Amino acid sequence: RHVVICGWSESTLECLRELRGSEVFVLAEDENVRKKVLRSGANFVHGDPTRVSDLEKANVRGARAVIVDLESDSETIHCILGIRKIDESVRIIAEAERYENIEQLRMAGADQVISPFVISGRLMSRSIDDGYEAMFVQDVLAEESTRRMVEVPIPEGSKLEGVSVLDADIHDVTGVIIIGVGRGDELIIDPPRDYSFRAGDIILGIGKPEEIERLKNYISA
Amino acid sequence: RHVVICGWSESTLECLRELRGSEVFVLAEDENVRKKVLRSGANFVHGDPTRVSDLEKANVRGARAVIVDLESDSETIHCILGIRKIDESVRIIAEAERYENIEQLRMAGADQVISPFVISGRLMSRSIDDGYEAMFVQDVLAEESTRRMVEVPIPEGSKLEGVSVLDADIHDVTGVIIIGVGRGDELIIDPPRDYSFRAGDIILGIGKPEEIERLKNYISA
Repeated sequence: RHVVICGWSESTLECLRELRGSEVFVLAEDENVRKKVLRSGANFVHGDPTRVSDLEKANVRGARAVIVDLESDSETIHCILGIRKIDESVRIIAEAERYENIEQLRMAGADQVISPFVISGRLMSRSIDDGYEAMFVQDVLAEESTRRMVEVPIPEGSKLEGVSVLDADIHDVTGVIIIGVGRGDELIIDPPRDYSFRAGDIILGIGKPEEIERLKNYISA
Repeated sequence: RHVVICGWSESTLECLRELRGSEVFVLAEDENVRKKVLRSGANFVHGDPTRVSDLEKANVRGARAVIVDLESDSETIHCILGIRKIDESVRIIAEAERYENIEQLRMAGADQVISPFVISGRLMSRSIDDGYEAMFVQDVLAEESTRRMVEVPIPEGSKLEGVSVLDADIHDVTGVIIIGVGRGDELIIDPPRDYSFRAGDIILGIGKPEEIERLKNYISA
């Protein structure tokens, strides 16, 4: 139960924020960050996120998870090869750049890629006539709104346990847009109204925090 | 009716793809790209996307729109200052990095920012326990799926014209998740079931292309 980011980013300052769990460790070369990382509670460790020795000094060993935010795409792969050389077990999340790599990135031992490159390229390609698309993404995702995505754990013998998505009627009862259901690590985006909820599932929906609360209550034991 | 990107990116190769309109012009310093841009039909112009002279040689004048994909964040601002020095009229879309800048970026003359930085940082912060969130984004957005976002123009005196969102019941009829409505450049994410559709509105929803077709047909004149 401890988290490790390795590599600095203009979105670590942000990463580091809503990430205040038991322990957060940061590995970077650029000593310049020293002040910033600490000035946010979390822990700084100075070194090369590709050197094995260093990842170990970064307590990669046993980590709740490890996040790899690096300039180069090859650097990422290396780091990962070095990461699981220590832990065939830790969760790996990596931010990626090229598409051609994503696969390789994963084969290398990565669990989640992210490719915000590929994201932007399309958004803009798509946002020629109107940024309506962009706006949404800009809001739920770029944080410009309070409307956010959520995940909501269906708890042991909830009221919604054993209930069709039609019957559930989450949006009309609560006002959050149900968009997909997680179960045992496969998201079934846009689930059919004949899908029973199984206690242990995870509702991925989108909305505001009343809306989300209301959800939480509705699907409570 | 002509589009101009200025600046190269691993997501221009992708940008350039689904962007094959009347004319696409690309401005960059790195001559290395020459072959690639052309090997995709579009037009290459060699120069500095901050030099006024150059943007003009890049036909920034009169553009259907201009997309600014640049390494530095200051470079972007400059470019934009230089862009509208030629056209207080063109559409500006810019990919951004820092949050602190977004505002300034816009004040500078930008219409849509994009900040895929800030996006990733959160995703991963959020995708510690499960990438369920990430998966979705990875799919509709990172292009890993065929489930995509859409915009759908409500046409003159459609069947849905003058009809409540409740009554519409888009998802149950067509199977696409209605998530927000564009009208005169303000997206009303998650619209209330008491919202009448006004012919000229734009449905922002998410799904597969049958689903989308079906939508198109349903809201046809």
